Amino acid sequence: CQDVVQDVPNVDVQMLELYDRMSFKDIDGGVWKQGWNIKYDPLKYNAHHKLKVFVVPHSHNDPGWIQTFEEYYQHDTKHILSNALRHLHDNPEMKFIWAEISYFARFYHDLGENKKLQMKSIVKNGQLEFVTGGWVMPDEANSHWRNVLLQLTEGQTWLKQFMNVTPTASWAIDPFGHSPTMPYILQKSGFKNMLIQRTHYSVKKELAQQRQLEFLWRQIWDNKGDTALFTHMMPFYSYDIPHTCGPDPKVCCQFDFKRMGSFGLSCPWKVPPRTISDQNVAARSDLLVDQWKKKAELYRTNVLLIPLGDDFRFKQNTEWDVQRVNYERLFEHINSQAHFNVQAQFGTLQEYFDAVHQAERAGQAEFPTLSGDFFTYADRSDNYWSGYYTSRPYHKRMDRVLMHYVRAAEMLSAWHSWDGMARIEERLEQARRELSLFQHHDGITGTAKTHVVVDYEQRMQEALKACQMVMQQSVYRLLTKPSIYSPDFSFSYFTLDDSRWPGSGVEDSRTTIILGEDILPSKHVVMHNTLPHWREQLVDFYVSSPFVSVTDLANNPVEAQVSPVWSWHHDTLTKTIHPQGSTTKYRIIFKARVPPMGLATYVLTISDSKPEHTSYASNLLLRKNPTSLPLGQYPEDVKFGDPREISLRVGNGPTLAFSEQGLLKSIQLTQDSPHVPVHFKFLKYGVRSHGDRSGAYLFLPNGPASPVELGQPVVLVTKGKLESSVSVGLPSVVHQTIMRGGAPEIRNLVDIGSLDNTEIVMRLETHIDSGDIFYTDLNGLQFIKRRRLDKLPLQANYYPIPSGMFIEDANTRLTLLTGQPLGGSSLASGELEIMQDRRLASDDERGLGQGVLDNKPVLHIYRLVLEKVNNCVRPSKLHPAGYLTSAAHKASQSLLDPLDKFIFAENEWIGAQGQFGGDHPSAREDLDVSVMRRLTKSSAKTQRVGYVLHRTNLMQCGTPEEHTQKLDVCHLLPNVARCERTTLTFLQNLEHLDGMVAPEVCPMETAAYVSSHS
Ligand SMILES: C[C@H]1N[C@H](CN[C@@H](CO)c2ccccc2)[C@@H](O)[C@H]1O
Ligand SMILES: *[C@@H]1O[C@H](CO)[C@@H](O)[C@H](O)[C@H]1NC(C)=O
Ligand SMILES: [Zn+2]
Repeated sequence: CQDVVQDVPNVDVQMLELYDRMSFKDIDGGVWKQGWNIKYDPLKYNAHHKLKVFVVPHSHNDPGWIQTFEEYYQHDTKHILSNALRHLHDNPEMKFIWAEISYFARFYHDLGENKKLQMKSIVKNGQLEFVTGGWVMPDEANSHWRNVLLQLTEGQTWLKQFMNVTPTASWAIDPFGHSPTMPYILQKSGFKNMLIQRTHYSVKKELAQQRQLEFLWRQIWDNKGDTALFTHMMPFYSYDIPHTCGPDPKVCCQFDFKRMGSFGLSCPWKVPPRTISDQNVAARSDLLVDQWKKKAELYRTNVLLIPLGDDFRFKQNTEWDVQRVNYERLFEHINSQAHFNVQAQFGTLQEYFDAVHQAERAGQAEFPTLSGDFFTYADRSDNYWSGYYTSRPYHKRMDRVLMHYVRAAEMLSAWHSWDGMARIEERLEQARRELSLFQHHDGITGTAKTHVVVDYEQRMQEALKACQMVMQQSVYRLLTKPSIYSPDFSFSYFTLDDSRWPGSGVEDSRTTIILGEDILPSKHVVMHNTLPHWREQLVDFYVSSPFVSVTDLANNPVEAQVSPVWSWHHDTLTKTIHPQGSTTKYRIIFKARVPPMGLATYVLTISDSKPEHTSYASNLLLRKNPTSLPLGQYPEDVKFGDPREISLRVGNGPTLAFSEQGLLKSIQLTQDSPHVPVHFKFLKYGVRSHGDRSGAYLFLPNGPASPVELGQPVVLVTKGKLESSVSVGLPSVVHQTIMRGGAPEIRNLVDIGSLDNTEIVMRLETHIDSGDIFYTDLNGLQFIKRRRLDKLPLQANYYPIPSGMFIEDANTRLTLLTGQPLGGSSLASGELEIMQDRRLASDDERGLGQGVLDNKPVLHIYRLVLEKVNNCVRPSKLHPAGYLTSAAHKASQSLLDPLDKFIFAENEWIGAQGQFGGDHPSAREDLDVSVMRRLTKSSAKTQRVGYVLHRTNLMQCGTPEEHTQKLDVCHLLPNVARCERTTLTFLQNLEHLDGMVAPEVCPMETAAYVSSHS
């Protein structure tokens, strides 16, 4: 295994180093506004060395943006695809590329058999070629790597089944900035080439000057280069026709034949296209070939890529004709005029890359190596696209909840083969497709119109209901004696209980377990653990009495804590934000212990008085002018007091001190250690009154943030043996710090209300001497080093925080893990900050046509980990990566993949069992089974089950941490007959495994295996 910590890779371009050296001046470069006047030697190309030009027709189809997916399919995409089939069938030399498989599958299934056969023929003969082949062209900033793989697999599995092809070239022309997580996943899924477009205009200028726009993109920790993927970066401002034929858009626009008038389009540079004739073909070819030779100067081979397309193009039959016939006249002239030394033709993306590598093998070019990312993107001036790292935060959090429910539903139902009548495959396919659709670059990014955001929410709600159904039918089958098991596949045997989604204060969705001497004395509950190691975690349920005790299924008592159910209200009469307690529902909390990828059953029983093994929390309400707070049967009366500083400690854990406003002030790790200053603060950013305005994509603050005026907020303190917390009602945010014995959990109920043109940020202030360095993650896969640059504006120093961020000095580290992707930065030494929500009245000129005024309450969750790191073996100063400690990685897993909770729905569960999975191996803490999925239906003689195994890399800081068991996924199901290593999409077998044993992977590696069973 390669050492991902101690060896700094040697690459030609390292993006953090490039950023430190570049000036980023925005000067007028001439007709190529952000470049320079390109010059070329006409003698470079000649009879023995011609320029080969591939014009590649394409149509960018967004799966929702200004219209919903179905509205665009009906108004535009079904006509584009129907006319592509007719035109390619009738014109054998015409070509076309297609990226979004969600639309293609929606079209194909509605076609008659004759047309399905015609479509398969133009794919088999190479005229219509699929690029990437994912369900969508995903966002690369907020998306989790697990969902980028899920949508890639959904589209490529459909393509293999119905079109018999698997793309090896990727096309990503519209995501707002680019992530190395893409070549990581693509290279492990059979790809050989990829293309990107939206990178900072200063970066395109710098790389073009050095002819470094084509490069071997490897991971930042990869010393050997085995992760490398050939990448082509487009050079200009847009992927549209005016910015794809060459450097001068006033010239290129004249070669977009849809812009002469009858289609309602024109050229903003004021010179229109003109129909090619025998009297003007020579002068038009002279202008076009000059643009092509200028573009060719920016690259190393004699093969040139010329995309020809735009949004929802190639719709009308007349449009197909106007572009094809005019280009065919240009090619016939150009290719017959020897003085140009050019051979031009329509081509596909794979054809371009195959010709580039033929040139490389002929020794005509060598390519540079590169590592790093391409965030944060700016397309012009100071217009940095960091706003979408936060826009529509409710749906960003919903993405992570659904991510976990799809994993748990596929894993729980994979253990058995299911009758078709159970509709398991049907519900899982719907769930995978709705979550895959939301990975689109106007979905999770929060950049679609209001009614489109509603469509994505409705689709994800249906996906959550599908997951719940599959999960609860699976738990009933896994924990019921086989000869008693009697399923009704439409029945609800268990209901899921989720404490953090939609969350307290967002939706009253949780069911109370109703017990009573005159109705039901007890209730079974079951916990599932999707991770491959034994896990303990506190769990809570709402119950109708405080006198409840817990037992495991051997009837052993389990220690429990009961607390009140508190809800916060904006009292429009007293003009205060304060908590009200329930006098009939209570929370019971206890530690559940669950096997690796397994289930554990517990029982809740009522008694007439306080049970021996259940304790009750105390509650203290701090505010001036208090009024009584009755709690029905709860045995401890609420106490009151004026605001004051307070300190709390649960278990042997850290001791936390809070200000009289209920915000963290310091953390003391041990009995003896110092009280380290760690302060939470809420602030607000505004919008500029003149110039460009912030919107769904852009963050254009009117200066540094100003503190939110807090007034004298109401603070609630609950102190218990197993769990304690401090909660405070601040303007727009109910802020809560929860302690269970380790790093605290932070929850913010954020309601920006009617505060227009405001962005609310949560900042941490410390005295850690971090200087200008901080770390953020990429897609929940890896941590990359960031350097704050004062030569760039505040918004350029904002980066995506898809799952975590940290700052450190020689001795101390502060890590903030998140349960949802948000935007953030470190704007000064010792600080971390992350945006909570943003409400904007204006549109930001990127096509959305509205502001963001549809905010709704959202419950954000986090873990805050303060640690000493002086003993950890860390990368050297020049290494571009960082790595988490064991405690920080487990804290991230507690947020993204918590235990699942099920409440038995009827009065008596006949045949109930106590545990499932006690014999599953408990794997080392850095290893995860990211995906477990049965790949065959019940009628297959040979069953197949696929697994994706990921190992992260944790710092060695002196903790022995030993004895774990080897995890061989191929022997998790009985009667294994074969074990194969496959691509990550499970579509190609790469290795037949000896002894049917699947080896574990190396740190930072991801592998896929399929076991076959007789
Ligand atoms: C974020 C947005 N980027 C693309 C914008 N496309 C351009 C035309 O090339 C456009 C289309 C419509 C209005 C303004 C600008 C869209 O595909 C969408 O995903
Ligand atoms: C699918 O493609 C393969 C390419 O290896 C070909 O050999 C096979 O016959 C194809 N099957 C069809 C035509 O469905
Ligand atoms: Zn788009």
